[PDB]
Amino acid sequence: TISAQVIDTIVEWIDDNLHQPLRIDDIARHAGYSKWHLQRLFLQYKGESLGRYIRERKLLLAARDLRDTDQRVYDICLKYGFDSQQTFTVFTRTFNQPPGAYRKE
DNA sequence: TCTTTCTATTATGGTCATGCTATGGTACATACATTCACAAATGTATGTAAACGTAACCTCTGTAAAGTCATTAACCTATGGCACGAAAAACCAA
Repeated sequence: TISAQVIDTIVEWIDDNLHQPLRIDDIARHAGYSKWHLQRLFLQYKGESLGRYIRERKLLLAARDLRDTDQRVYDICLKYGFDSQQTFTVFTRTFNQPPGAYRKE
């Protein structure tokens, strides 16, 4: 029990939520835990900054949609959180693996 | 040895219930005691005082437990400072 069961709710919010980005103000509210209700968790349970963990989660989620043989490549990053194609093109810094070649795999 | 013509007790119901009640007389004289009904006195009786004790009973000071508020410092919004991870510019390979 950390901050009255915030771990059991963060995962549910990440699962249920739409492609809306996750920031301090966005998740600070209906979360039931403010900035410090999340800082301790991100420091202890995860040990990684939000901008990298969210990007990794989006990449792991899109790894299946890229294999689902979808022709609308521009909408793949949009349906998962990346509001722009250039920002998602994160993939170069993470995998150094072609968008298209991976999409071909 | 046996069936008719006489001499005497049982029997047939109560339910719905009725008024107004007696009917003739036929001797006294002594007698002695049981019983009812009142005088008057006893005896236990009832109702009026007076003494002790606690049914107590409020009053007040001390012991005790319960709400609250002096400390003091634990954490917690702030402030400043330094990594950190994203986003765009740049340049190289094909």
